[PDB]
This record gives sequence, C-alpha cells and structure tokens, in this order.
Amino acid sequence: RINTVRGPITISEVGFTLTHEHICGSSAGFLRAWPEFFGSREALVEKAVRGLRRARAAGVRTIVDVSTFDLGRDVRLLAEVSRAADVHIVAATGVWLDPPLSIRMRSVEELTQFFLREIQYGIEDTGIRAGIIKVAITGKVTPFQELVLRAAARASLATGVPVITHTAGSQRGGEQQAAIFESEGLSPSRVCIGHSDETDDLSYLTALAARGYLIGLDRIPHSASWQTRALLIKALIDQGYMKQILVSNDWLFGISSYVTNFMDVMDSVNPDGMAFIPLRVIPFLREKGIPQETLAGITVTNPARFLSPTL
Amino acid sequence: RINTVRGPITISEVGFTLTHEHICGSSAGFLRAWPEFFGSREALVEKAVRGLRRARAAGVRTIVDVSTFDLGRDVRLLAEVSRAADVHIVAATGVWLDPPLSIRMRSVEELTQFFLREIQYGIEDTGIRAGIIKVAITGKVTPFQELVLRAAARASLATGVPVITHTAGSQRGGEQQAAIFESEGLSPSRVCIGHSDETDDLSYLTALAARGYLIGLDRIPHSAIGLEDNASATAFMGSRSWQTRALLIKALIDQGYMKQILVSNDWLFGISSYVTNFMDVMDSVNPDGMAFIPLRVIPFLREKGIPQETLAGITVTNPARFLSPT
Ligand SMILES: [Cl-]
Ligand SMILES: [Cl-]
Repeated sequence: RINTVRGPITISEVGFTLTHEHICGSSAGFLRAWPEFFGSREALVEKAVRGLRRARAAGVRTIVDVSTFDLGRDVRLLAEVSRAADVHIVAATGVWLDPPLSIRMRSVEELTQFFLREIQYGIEDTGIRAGIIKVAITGKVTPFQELVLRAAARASLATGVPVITHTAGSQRGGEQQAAIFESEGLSPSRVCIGHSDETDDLSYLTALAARGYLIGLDRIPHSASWQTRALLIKALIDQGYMKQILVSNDWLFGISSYVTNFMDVMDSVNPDGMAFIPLRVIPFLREKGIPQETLAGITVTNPARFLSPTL
Repeated sequence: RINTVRGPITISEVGFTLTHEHICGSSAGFLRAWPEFFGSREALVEKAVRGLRRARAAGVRTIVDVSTFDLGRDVRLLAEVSRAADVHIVAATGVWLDPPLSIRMRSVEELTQFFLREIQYGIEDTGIRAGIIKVAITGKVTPFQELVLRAAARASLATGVPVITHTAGSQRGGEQQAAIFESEGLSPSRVCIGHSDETDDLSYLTALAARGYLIGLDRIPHSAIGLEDNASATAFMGSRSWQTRALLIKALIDQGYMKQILVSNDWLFGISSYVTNFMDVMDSVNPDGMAFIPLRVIPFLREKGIPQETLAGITVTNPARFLSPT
C-alpha cells in the first residue's frame, strides 16, 4: 500500500499518476504567516481544487507533491485539496534547495532520522506519512547535498519508499547522484532522476535507464519547445526503456519562492496547468504512433511500481 | 499600551524587563516538523516554564522575545509559556539572518506590509500582535538587509512600535544601521542597537547614546572563557568575561547615558539553528539562564557603587519608555 494525505491506498487505486507536482511552492511556515501573499488561503485552495479537478477530468487520479519541508509543504492544505478534488496526493520528505539553518547544520545521521520520522511516524502532528523522498542538488553536489543524498538512500533502504531528485543549473548531473546512491547500496529502481527533459543528450539518458534508474521527463510545459521535450519520451520508448519513464508537469497553484506574480507568468505559458500532460502530451505521443497500452504503462504501471514501497 | 502574547498591558505592568531574549532559537516550522530534536515539545515547554519561573522569582516581570519568523518564532509556544510562568512576553516581527526565499525575494514595500500585518493584525491566525521589530545585519549591510532596515523604519513610523537590531560577525555596525534609519526619518529613540556589549569601544557606544539611540548591553552572560577547546562556543559567545560586558553598563552610566541603556541575557531554552546540543554548552556556562541579570549583574553593579535607583531606571523605566508605542 501507498501512503497518501488521506491515508493508505492500494496499488489498484493509484491510477493515472503525475509523479512530480506541487500544490504550492513556498517556504516553511510562510503560507501560515502571510497567506495574503497568495490573496488568501481560501483563494489558493479554490484555485488548487479547480486545477486538480481539471486534471482529474483529463484522467489523472493521483499526484505526487514533491514539496519538502523547506519548500513550504503544508500537508493540511494538501489533505483539504485532495478531499475536495477527489485526487489522491502523495506527500514528500527530503530537502530542496533552501534548507534553513536548523536543517543545513544537521549531520547525515540527523537528516536520516528526520526523513524516517516523516515516513514512519508522520508529518508534524497530522499522522500523514510521506510516500516519497525528494532531493534537489546544484551543478556540483555540495558537501551538504551529499549528506542529504546519503540520508535519503538510508531512509529509502529502511522503508522502501522511493527517491526522486533533480539537478538545478545543469542539463545533466544524474551520474553524480547515481554514484552516491550506489555507494550506499540503494537500488537504481528506487530512484527517479528528475527534470531529465532539460537535456537533449539521449545517450546520457539511455545509459542511466540501462542501469535501472527511472527517468523523470517531468518539466515538459516549462519550455517557455514542449514537443521536442516530449519526443524524448518516444526516443526512450524506441530504445526499449518504456518501463523506466515517468512523466509530469512540475506544476503548482501558488509560488512565493521566486519573484512576485511568477504564478501569473507560468499560467500564461501553460493555461492547461496539471492537465497539460494528459491533454497535450498524451495525444501528441499517440499521433506519433505510440500505442495506448504503452502510454498506459508509462502513466499508470510505472508510477505504481515506483511508489509501492519495495525493500 | 504594549501588546504581549497574552494581550495588551499598561506601562505600569511591564516591570523589570529583559529586552533581548528568546524562548527557542530555531527555523520557521522546525519545532512543529521535528519536535523530537528538542526531546519533545512538552520537554521544551517544561524547561522554558521552569526557567522563566526562576527569572520571575528573581524579579523579572516582562521579557522581549525577539524571535522572528525566520528564527522559528512559534507564538503559540510563547503564549503557553508566558501563561504558565506568569511572565509577560512581547513578541517580534522582522527578519533575522536566515530568511527563506519567500522572504528574501521580497521588496521593501512587501516587507513593510508583512511587518504591519504582524503588528496591526496578528501573527499567523492567532490574533497575537507583535510589540517590536527585530532586524539583524552582517558586517557590511547587504542590499537585502538594507530593505529590511528600511521596511522596519517604515513600520515603526506607522505603528510607533520600536526596532531592535544586531550585527553578526562584527563588533560594530550601529553607525551603518543608524544612517539608514535616519534616512527614513526614524527617531533614534525608537531604535535599540543590540548586542552592543560585543565591543569595548566606548567612543562608539557613547556617540550612539548621545544621539538618542538605546544601547543594548544584552549578551552579558555569554562567555566561552574556560571552553577554549570548544571552537563553536568561542564563536557564539566570545572570549570576554561577563564582568567585562557588565562594566560597559557602569561606563555608560558614568558618562551620563543611564537613560540610553537596555540590559538582557540573550538567552533561550532551546536552539536548533546552530550545532547540535549547543543548549547544553550555554547551560553549563550560565545555569542561571534568564535570571543571570537580576541575580548576578544587578548586585555586581551595586558592589561597584551604582545606586539602586539607577539600576531600577535601567531595568524598569528605560524598557517601558522603549516598548511603549510612540
Ligand atoms: Cl522540487
Ligand atoms: Cl536574535
């Protein structure tokens, strides 16, 4: 079973899954301390519920909210929006690119215990348990980011929950992360190398897939061209790695961690929001001759295999 | 009137005040996300209540908790502890040295609105209103820190609530801060240059006091004398004795600036923003905690000949004039 913000669900209930999404990209405590930044908490909820309902009408049944503590994850917001929209949401532990001092002063052992707390006991006082570990790194893995990756590997090994990563400021970087994960004994089948659609180096992606890594082609609408990114899905299929592909939008319904009103810029480029993958990418792949069964394998079978805790 | 975490109080109820303290030094959301870092939330509460009750027995009536959003201020914690210790706690808005992206990407106008929300409306959904603005800078004021200082000045001028500062990694920064504050029209009498006991430069201290600034001599117990083999203690607490800090109080009194002095411990009952278990190091250095000032500094200054009326002026009259909005 897979833990969601409304409790455990069985694999058969997961359905069509977007594996790299957010409700809100923010900072810890910020939605509670300045909800007016987003108009109001009520306005953010209404926008997220409409957006998730739109995705649900296009076939989505589950999203993975990869927001960590330091990206302002508010699991009570996620639970409210999940219930209102009837879309499952998997919550995350881990560390993104803006850890406060109380996180970035910590050792690998301490970070391991924090991730384990959020997976095994629950997030804050809610009883909601994380179902994924998210780690972000920058170009050249910093000493702290290496501790995070090792703590994530150790928490995954103790719980079976998967790890999803990405590299900021670089079109590659999966090899750095893979070497650290493998040094810890982590299986590549527990790891998605995310934002992999930001490179055109197909031999780099094929080599990671051949080692058993999942390839996150999950920023498709952020080409602000999306068709070129989406053709990477067909190319990995043609190489025989359909089972290794995860697809998503990397979307959100509010954002405070960048410039003011960046949400408006994003919405203007991708008015489909979370429905961009099912409404645009899936029909595009079908028009290119990808069979429905292969598309269902990528959007349903692969995410369930990835998310199912597997020791 | 002065807003506290139990509601508003009159000047006469403020009493003996510690003007630069914290209940917990942390990060936003951290106490709620990982309370076991502090043993538990319940243990932290008990430790803070015991500590504040001991300060109260020694005469303390009010503390100013200068914890900001980004230092992990948890106003519900402050309220629980204020009520059980029966000690007034003034809460803070502002920005410390670890703003997350959602804060450090903001403009001076946005920061001003945030501070005004916490002073005029309330903190989070609690209705508890801040009674002071806390700002921290690093050596040379950074562009973002200048926005913080300007927004603090604008919020103080709109609300009458005072501003308290400190500089990290430099024993002097008040002259740079003061220039910015005065460029915004802020009266120096609404500003405390905090942690001014980090320097022995009397010329610097007296010139600020002569301009009407309050001088925060407010880290008095902090000293790593005897802990030379603990590099993290020396960096946090310094190599000067508590007596050396305290005699800056005498020195400003002797130069005629008794009314410009604010005194405190800069203590706390939990800390996660530094090295693990650093609370144990601080506690070994000053087992009296927040009671250090009334129990050890006040008698010390009496032994050096300062009249009791002068010490009462510094610990009661000055903080009340400072905190009262104007
Ligand atoms: Cl992310
Ligand atoms: Cl502080």
